[PDB]
Amino acid sequence: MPVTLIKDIENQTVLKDNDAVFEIDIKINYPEIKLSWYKGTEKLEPSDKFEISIDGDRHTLRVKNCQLKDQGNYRLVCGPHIASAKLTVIEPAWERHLQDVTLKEGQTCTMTCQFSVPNVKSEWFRNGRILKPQGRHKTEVEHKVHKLTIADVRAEDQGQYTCKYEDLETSAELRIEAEPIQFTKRIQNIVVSEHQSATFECEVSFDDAIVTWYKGPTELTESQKYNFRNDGRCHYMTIHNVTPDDEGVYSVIARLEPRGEARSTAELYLT
Repeated sequence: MPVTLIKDIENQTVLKDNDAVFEIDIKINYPEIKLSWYKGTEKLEPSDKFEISIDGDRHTLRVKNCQLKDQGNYRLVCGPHIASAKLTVIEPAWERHLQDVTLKEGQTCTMTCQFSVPNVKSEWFRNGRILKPQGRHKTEVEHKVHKLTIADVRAEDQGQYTCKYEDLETSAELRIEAEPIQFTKRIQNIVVSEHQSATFECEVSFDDAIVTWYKGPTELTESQKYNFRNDGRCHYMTIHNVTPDDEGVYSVIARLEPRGEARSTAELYLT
């Protein structure tokens, strides 16, 4: 037989800017027979892009600095034997991007993105500053998936989270919804005798809430008539010298950023 084939070429998948190597081991039994490499119609010749070499039965086509535009079929003819093989080139890139996530405080945050090359080393950033995997924050790479985990999220974790490989970034925002403020003890109706003082009292679920008190639609301010006291979660309004004009519906609105606000209503009566 004119030739004796031992291995043939195989498909090549390489990362962009790397070399690809197609090699065939073939014993040529008659000197006039030569192996030739082709890309489509062109017989390839040694150049800055293509290195062609021979070692005994081993013939090598090296494609230098592979680009996505180099992808396609590479083939050879060696007497009666012909063979073709495919070059695939992968550009490193973020295949699916970081997305915004919104969570309730206390939840576990999981943010993931997917790179085109598995097992690469990446760095995470919070608000532009590099993130170290400490304590509550953990970062991992699982094949192509890059994942940031933050346990027991609090409002202070809200911000920009970025994953970076070399100069390729993907980024998104983590937003945290704080537990809303509530009244743990609503104001309740009060009865006093005329000219006595009357003290409404309430309690909210968090300290240092800002309270505003009302009679009907009217905001009340500190005076000889209305005294206000706030102590941790408790809030009080005392109405001095209660007379019939002081009777009716009163309300309090408690506010604590970023936990919204809450409202409680009660009525004041004379005996």
